[PDB]
Amino acid sequence: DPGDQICIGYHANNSTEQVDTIMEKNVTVTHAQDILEKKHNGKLCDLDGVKPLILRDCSVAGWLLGNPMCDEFINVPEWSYIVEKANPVNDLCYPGDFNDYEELKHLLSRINHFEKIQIIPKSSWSSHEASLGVSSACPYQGKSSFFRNVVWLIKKNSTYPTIKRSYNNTNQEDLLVLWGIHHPNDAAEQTKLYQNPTTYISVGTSTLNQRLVPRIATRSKVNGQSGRMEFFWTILKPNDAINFESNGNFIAPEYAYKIVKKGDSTIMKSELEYGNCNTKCQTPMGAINSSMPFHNIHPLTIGECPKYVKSNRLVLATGLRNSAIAGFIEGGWQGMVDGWYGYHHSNEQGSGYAADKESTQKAIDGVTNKVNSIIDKMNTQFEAVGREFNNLERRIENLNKKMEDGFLDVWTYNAELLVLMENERTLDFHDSNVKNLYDKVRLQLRDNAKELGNGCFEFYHKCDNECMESVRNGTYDYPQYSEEARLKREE
Amino acid sequence: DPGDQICIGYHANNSTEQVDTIMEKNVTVTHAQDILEKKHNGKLCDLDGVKPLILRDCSVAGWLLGNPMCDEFINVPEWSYIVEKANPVNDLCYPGDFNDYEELKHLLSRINHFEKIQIIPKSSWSSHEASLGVSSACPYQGKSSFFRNVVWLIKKNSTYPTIKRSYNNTNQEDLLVLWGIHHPNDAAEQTKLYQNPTTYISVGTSTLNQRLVPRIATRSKVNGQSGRMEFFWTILKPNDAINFESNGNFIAPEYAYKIVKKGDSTIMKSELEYGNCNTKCQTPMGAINSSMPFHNIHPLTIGECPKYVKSNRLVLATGLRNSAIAGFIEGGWQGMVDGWYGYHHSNEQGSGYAADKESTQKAIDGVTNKVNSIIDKMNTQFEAVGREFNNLERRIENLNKKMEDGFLDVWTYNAELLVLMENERTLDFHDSNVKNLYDKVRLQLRDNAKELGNGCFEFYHKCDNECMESVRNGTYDYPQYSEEARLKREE
Amino acid sequence: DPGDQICIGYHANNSTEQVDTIMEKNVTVTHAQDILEKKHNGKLCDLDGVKPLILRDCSVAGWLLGNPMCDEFINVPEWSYIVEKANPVNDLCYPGDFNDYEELKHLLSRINHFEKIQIIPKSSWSSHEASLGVSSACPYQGKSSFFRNVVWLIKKNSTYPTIKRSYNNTNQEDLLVLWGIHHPNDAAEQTKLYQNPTTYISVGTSTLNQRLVPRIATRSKVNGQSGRMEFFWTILKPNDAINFESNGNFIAPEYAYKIVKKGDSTIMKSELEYGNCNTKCQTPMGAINSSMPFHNIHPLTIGECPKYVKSNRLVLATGLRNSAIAGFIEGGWQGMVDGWYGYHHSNEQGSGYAADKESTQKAIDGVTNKVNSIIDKMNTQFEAVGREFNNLERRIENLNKKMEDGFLDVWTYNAELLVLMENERTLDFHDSNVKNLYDKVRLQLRDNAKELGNGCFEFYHKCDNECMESVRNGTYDYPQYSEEARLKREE
Ligand SMILES: *[C@@H]1O[C@H](CO)[C@@H](O)[C@H](O)[C@H]1NC(C)=O
Ligand SMILES: *[C@@H]1O[C@H](CO)[C@@H](O)[C@H](O)[C@H]1NC(C)=O
Ligand SMILES: *[C@@H]1O[C@H](CO)[C@@H](O)[C@H](O)[C@H]1NC(C)=O
Ligand SMILES: *[C@@H]1O[C@H](CO)[C@@H](O)[C@H](O)[C@H]1NC(C)=O
Ligand SMILES: *[C@@H]1O[C@H](CO)[C@@H](O)[C@H](O)[C@H]1NC(C)=O
Ligand SMILES: *[C@@H]1O[C@H](CO)[C@@H](O)[C@H](O)[C@H]1NC(C)=O
Ligand SMILES: *[C@@H]1O[C@H](CO)[C@@H](O)[C@H](O)[C@H]1NC(C)=O
Ligand SMILES: *[C@@H]1O[C@H](CO)[C@@H](O)[C@H](O)[C@H]1NC(C)=O
Ligand SMILES: *[C@@H]1O[C@H](CO)[C@@H](O)[C@H](O)[C@H]1NC(C)=O
Ligand SMILES: *[C@@H]1O[C@H](CO)[C@@H](O)[C@H](O)[C@H]1NC(C)=O
Ligand SMILES: *[C@@H]1O[C@H](CO)[C@@H](O)[C@H](O)[C@H]1NC(C)=O
Ligand SMILES: *[C@@H]1O[C@H](CO)[C@@H](O)[C@H](O)[C@H]1NC(C)=O
Repeated sequence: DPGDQICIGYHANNSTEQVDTIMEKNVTVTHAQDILEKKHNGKLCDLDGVKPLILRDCSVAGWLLGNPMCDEFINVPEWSYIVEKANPVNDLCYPGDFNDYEELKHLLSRINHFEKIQIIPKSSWSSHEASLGVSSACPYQGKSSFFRNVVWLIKKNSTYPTIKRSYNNTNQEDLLVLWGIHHPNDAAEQTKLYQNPTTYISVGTSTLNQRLVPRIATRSKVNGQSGRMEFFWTILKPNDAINFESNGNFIAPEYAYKIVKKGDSTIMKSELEYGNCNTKCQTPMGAINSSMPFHNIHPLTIGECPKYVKSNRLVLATGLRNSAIAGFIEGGWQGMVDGWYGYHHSNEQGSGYAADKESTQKAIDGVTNKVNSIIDKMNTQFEAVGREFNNLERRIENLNKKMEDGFLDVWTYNAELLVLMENERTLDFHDSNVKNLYDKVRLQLRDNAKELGNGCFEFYHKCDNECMESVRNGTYDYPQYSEEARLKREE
Repeated sequence: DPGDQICIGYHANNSTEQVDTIMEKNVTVTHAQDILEKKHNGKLCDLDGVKPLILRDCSVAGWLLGNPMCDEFINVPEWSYIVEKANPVNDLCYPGDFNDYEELKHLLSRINHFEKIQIIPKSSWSSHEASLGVSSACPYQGKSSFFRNVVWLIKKNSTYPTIKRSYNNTNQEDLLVLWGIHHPNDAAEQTKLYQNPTTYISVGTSTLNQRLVPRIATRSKVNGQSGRMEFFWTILKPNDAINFESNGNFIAPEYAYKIVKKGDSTIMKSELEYGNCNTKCQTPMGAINSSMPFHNIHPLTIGECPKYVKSNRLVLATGLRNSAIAGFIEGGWQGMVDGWYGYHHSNEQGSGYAADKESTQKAIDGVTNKVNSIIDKMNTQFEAVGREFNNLERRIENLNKKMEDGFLDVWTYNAELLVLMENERTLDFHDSNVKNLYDKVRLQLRDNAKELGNGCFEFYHKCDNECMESVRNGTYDYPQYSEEARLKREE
Repeated sequence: DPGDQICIGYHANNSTEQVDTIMEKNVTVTHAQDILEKKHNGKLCDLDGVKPLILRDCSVAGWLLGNPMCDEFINVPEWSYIVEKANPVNDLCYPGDFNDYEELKHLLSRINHFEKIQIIPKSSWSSHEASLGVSSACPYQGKSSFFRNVVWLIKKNSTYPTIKRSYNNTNQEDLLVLWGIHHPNDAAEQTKLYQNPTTYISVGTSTLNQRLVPRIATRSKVNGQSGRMEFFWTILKPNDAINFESNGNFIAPEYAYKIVKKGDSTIMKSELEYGNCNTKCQTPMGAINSSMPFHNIHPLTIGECPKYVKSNRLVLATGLRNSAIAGFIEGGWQGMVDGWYGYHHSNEQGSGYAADKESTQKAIDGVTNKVNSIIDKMNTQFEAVGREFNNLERRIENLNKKMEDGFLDVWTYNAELLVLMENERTLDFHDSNVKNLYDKVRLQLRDNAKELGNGCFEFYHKCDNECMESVRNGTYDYPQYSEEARLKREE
């Protein structure tokens, strides 16, 4: 009247943080953690402390050849990836074509060193016209102009002598060389420009064995030209020579480019400001500090990235299902201000709540380890995802799309079920921990106390604060009170 | 002599439905659900309410150029995918080659609008022979003939004047234009047919800059021709002009094709009847109503499909392990005609079975949610899987095969283990639910009853139907009978 | 004073074998099993009982054409894959190019039958010079030489008559035919060698329609040649003829190759000895007997292989957490010399340990089934992983790398978490089994014994070895001792 009591119970709090499990939707819970990165900084950033190459209104081709309307950032000796607009305004001012363009974009996507040099001075053309090679398709300061890196040679007097030019690459570094051929409209234009009616450009390195011949066709005007310029490139290894021979129609190099290539990346289509941030993962919509193993921002990423996932929320339960003084069977304790599982006693020294420190540590550690494993086991490689295929490579683009879409489906399904399965396992761990604590006590006390049915025991003897601590420590000397218990029990 | 009794037990039934778990093979179970679609309708069907294009004995090339033996469905203004036989009977009647054929098949795989028009009337050839261009390789009504969409121009009198033809595309829609070059056997045939010994075809759009030249070689007869016809195509954007100029050997357009292209699909190899069904997933062996997240019919699918899996059966447990009156420890109850877990009482008002409605709902809901999650979380995108690569693209075909085979291995393993893991979890949930119900009762009754060891309690007091309901409701007033219990207990 | 006793306990042993679980790192455990193959034999081996093709210092091209410095294993009628060194010493002695080389390597990667034959005897050149076609780029026995499979025809007297040669393929098997064109330095060399200033090679099968024309350019010396040899191949189906016609610059066939092609494989880069072993999985670093479902040796494998994984250890728990006479609550029993779970009794016939045979079998079977499922459910297809793309196919190489790196990330993550999740499930199974055994006994004995709190019961009656066996059998007749128990209990 009335006997000393110890109850087993668990933490509860004012949290409304919800969670899904394989078996129940929308379960309220004590603490939760999202494993899905949703947040970008909305800017293009260095990658591993190397600037991008931003081409505001130029294309790579425009940029390389010197489209004279390309008002771009000129000096920039190294980059990690390239940013083009979707359809750049300024491409090939004079209509034509860039042979193996997509392969050259991919090669220029990440460069360790890039330095333009002069290989063939515009001044060394003694027996041809350097400065007439000019068009109203390629306007500069209101006047007609041309690509600035490459010389459109015309006949001088009424003569176009055969050209012979070797350049030997005496630099330490691979040289990227560009040249072109002019495809004129008719045999009139051919002779008007080059005198010789039948022409060729021949180019040879140790690798290259090229003989180009102009093609006449009747073609629709583009930038008011029916002519076409067709451009070619090669990489001149650092002790080789390139050898040009031409009768006519030659768009000769002035400027080449020293390159040092140390692994690839890609070209990103984006409308964003550089931001002076560093990052290890860049997106068309912005960069990411990628601690989380999943993101849902954009598929077309460059760097060490979280796996892209079609998903709004990946939330793991970390805490508990959230809902004398009665114990566990009836609900959680707001009063358990600290600890996850534990006790409420009441004796002659008075009542209160105590944490089971030992079984609360085991569980915080377990849940923490569960969360870190799901995060830390994620293998994170460098990748560069772009669209590097032209309108005659659609079969290969469709191969790429099945692969991307394939991996998106695997990660999205697996992450979704991983969260649902481990949430069901986390809430059952908490149940299993509370019930093991009931049984820890039940098995110490045996007949020295009676199970009240609600999570509590009423003692058959006096249990002061020091006896209570021995129950919580698992050091309860049952023989020391079996005598006193037996007397109150029999009655 | 003898006391009132309540037992805890679970449903059992005549089911032989088996299931595998990570730990036990072939476990009999109360109800099961297959998550593996195995059933097709054996027919080719519309896709998203758009007909396929069935080419019974033609190839796409045959079909486009007008191989005159191609007896096909002529009118058909739009399609979602194409069906060819494996090796069609009718291809190129006159032997030769179709430039960039596989890219053109992929472009024509799904078309929003397709309308043949005449761009160059067969009648407009005033200074050349339209109607002699004919061969016994391309037989029609027993007589020698040719491709019907394209004109094989021969010299008139003994003259082949230079051809100049612009067509301007004044339609609203992109035009697909086809032309050809004849590669003859020798300089005799060349002049016999075209007079001029040295010829060219030149074709120019705003895009295209082509000059074809016939090639002589000594070639093996095919359909009794040693000649070769080589065909070319382009897409004429809706305000551009195409410009032909030819000396000879020109296979000119008569008919072109208006196309509107809204995303791609592929070409399916199949021997099946159209069936007037609609579907969202088509297979070479038949269509699928794809509610299930996995199928095992065929890899080469077009649509939103279940993931293809190498597997006979993916069966999830939904029910229970299947095997006074004794309770749970001894087996299941055929008498539990309704509900999964519950009770059998016997008192002075008589005996019977009662469901634990509350804990049976929780579990049906849980299992239902488990099954729906495993199904609903499956991300389902449109994909079109074909073999779009020729016998010089084998490296790219092998890239495609590693990717397909790679995803088949991931899904097949993951689905197999997902079923085994969640089956072990489902059967342990049912164990855990029954035992929690034993403990619900055990904890209400305490010493007012004795555990019989077999799943049952014998009461130490009179428990009529209304007391029993309070045990099942969890509203058992123990103080109301501790007195009467204590008297029968002490004795 | 003192009463008969039965305790429930579990196996323990001197094991230090550790294991990780989703929730605890470094858990000591009774027995463990690695599922990660780490061990290769360090040798190149037959694949499915078919030898590889080892090219010690040759390239495939060198090998095919007969680079006379290629001292290789000559006779070898069939192979399963090819081994080249990274950069072979001996390639094209005379500098040039092999058209569609990578596609030909992939076609020759696995051959069912390969037999060189003579199609055009070196002796049949009556009106040209067979034996002058020779260079100091292609040295043999100190003297100048050439490719041995192919004849460099020079003019005889000062004449190079037009060549006409059909070969008809009267063998049962596809023929691989090789020829070349010489691209000379200038019109002097052209006429010095071939007399005719303007030349062509024309080649025609039922498939092929080729006209090659030599290209002059000024080119850097390679092996002291500025000339270039460019080689071409085709497959002559078994009743077709190939037809050569040449004016000059013709590198004619002597030897062709009978091939029978039955599915593909790839070219492996490795520095290893053949070893006369058979295997079903080959690695650049050595072969594997692939019973395990995961390996971490090398990505570039050929055969039925374990999935490649970035991982040091995949270790599954199979045994138990490893740590009167007290039962389970206090730790494991070294004395439980045999069985996983069971009993220690002590009565008047004396004390000892007994296995619960029934519940130990269930569990060994369960764990064995868990391990076999994780291994046996692994779908294992043939694949051949190589690097089959040249320095202008980098976009397709980058597609391949994302796919490989993609699958490495999926398998590595999934295997890691599968081990951690199933380890946590295995240790909780063992807990759940021991506690069910405590409850098996507790529920048989009821009040005929008292729970000592530590895993033990003290009996309220005499329990000889035969009573004890009935407790372990689950056949304990409680009515047979309730009388004797009640007397000792009341007191
Ligand atoms: C879960 O919660 C949200 C409210 O935040 C609600 O839209 C949804 O309907 C709830 N229930 C289920 C079963 O999804
Ligand atoms: C071109 O150069 C000069 C005149 O400025 C003259 O000597 C030369 O012969 C001219 N050639 C012709 C063919 O008109
Ligand atoms: C085609 O016709 C239209 C309208 O008559 C004209 O504006 C257009 O420029 C023509 N296209 C070409 C390139 O001639
Ligand atoms: C547990 O509690 C008792 C009572 O306060 C105390 O004497 C003892 O130090 C504790 N035992 C252990 C092992 O912590
Ligand atoms: C499972 O059941 C089938 C009979 O339907 C049988 O073939 C098989 O051998 C059984 N047992 C095992 C271990 O697979
Ligand atoms: C071809 O056309 C007519 C005869 O039908 C004649 O006027 C013309 O000159 C003929 N040409 C030749 C070169 O025979
Ligand atoms: C090759 O020889 C066979 C048998 O003599 C002959 O039937 C076949 O047509 C020949 N092939 C060609 C295309 O000449
Ligand atoms: C449970 O059972 C008792 C006895 O029939 C009944 O009076 C009461 O309405 C029920 N209580 C609840 C909360 O359903
Ligand atoms: C696990 O064990 C190894 C010693 O073999 C040690 O390096 C490591 O630090 C241990 N602990 C953890 C938390 O990884
Ligand atoms: C080459 O062959 C013989 C001399 O050996 C001679 O009959 C023939 O005319 C020679 N030709 C020329 C053009 O010198
Ligand atoms: C380029 O110049 C270097 C050094 O003067 C020389 O050794 C080298 O051979 C030259 N290259 C060629 C192919 O001429
Ligand atoms: C179990 O043990 C008892 C006592 O030894 C023995 O009589 C009986 O044969 C056993 N019962 C069964 C079903 O094995």
